Amino acid sequence: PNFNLASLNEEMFNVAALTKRADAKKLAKQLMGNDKLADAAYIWWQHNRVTLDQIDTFLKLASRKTQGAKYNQIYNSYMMHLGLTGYEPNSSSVDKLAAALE
Repeated sequence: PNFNLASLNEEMFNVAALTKRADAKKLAKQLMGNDKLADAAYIWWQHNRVTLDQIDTFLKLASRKTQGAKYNQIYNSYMMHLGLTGYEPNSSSVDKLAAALE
């Protein structure tokens, strides 16, 4: 419907409250694979005035050790919305994931 249900779920991610090696990688994993989920996650952190240096050390730890390549992909949704990007000098990759498989 048009109505918008509002609730308080701070026990889903809370990267600013969660700290661990594997425990973190696991939380980020589902947040990097599940789109329908990450959609509410990437927006959740920002809601709590999260910092890139934070979500980065979290997601990155879950992804490769190359400054988290795919980390900026699913996270781009935020950096793009706020328009405050400009951390790294440059980065390249393949846009195959974007293309469908039909």
